[PDB]
Amino acid sequence: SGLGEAGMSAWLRAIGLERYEEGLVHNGWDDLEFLSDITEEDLEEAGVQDPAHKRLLLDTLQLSK
Repeated sequence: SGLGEAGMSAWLRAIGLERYEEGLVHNGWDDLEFLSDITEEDLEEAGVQDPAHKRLLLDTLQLSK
């Protein structure tokens, strides 16, 4: 019931920010489906309290849908 072992892994690779993966995965963003609705303030909840990091995710959203 789980053939992936990644989810948003390769997703963060498109922008080179997978380092924050575990940061959002251990908060409740492991689901790329839900992360697709993540807000700007939600990123800081996973440890993404950076400007270049906050603007990256938003761009990575529309990128890989």
